[PDB]
Amino acid sequence: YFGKLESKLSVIRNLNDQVLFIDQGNRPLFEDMTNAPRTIFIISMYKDSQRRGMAVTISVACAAASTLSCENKIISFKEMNPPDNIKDTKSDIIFFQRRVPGHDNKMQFESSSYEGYFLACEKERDLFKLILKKEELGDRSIMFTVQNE
Repeated sequence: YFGKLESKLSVIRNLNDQVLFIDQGNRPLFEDMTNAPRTIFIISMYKDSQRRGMAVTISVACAAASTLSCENKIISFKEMNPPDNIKDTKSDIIFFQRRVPGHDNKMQFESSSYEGYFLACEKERDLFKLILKKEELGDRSIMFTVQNE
C-alpha cells in the first residue's frame, strides 16, 4: 500500500552532472546545458506500508499529466498524475529513493515492481538515455544528484 505524503520540485542530474530532461519524442535524455521547462520534475513521496524505504513518484512539472514508468522493464511516461493512493505492494510508477552509502549527495532509484532494478544513465551513441537496469557494487550509472527546491 502506498499513500501520498508530499511533493517536491526537483532537477535530476547524473554524475557527469548532465541534467535529465524530456525531449519532444517523449524520451528521457541527459545533457549538459548552459530548453529548461523540460528539466523540471516533481518527486512525489509516498508512505510504504511494508516500510521498505522512501517510495517516490517521478513526474514532469510542466505537463498536464506525465508520470515516469518502468512497465515491462522499459522506461516510459504514462498519461497520469501521481495518485493519492496505490493499493498494491508494487507499482511500475513507484521507486525507492535510496541514498548511496559511501557517496555524499547521491541517490539511486530502485524499482518497486522489479527488485534489484535501478534507474540508470546509458551511453548509446551520441545520446545519454535514462533506462532501467540492474546494479557491480559501485556502478556510477545508477547514481544521481537531486536538487529539491
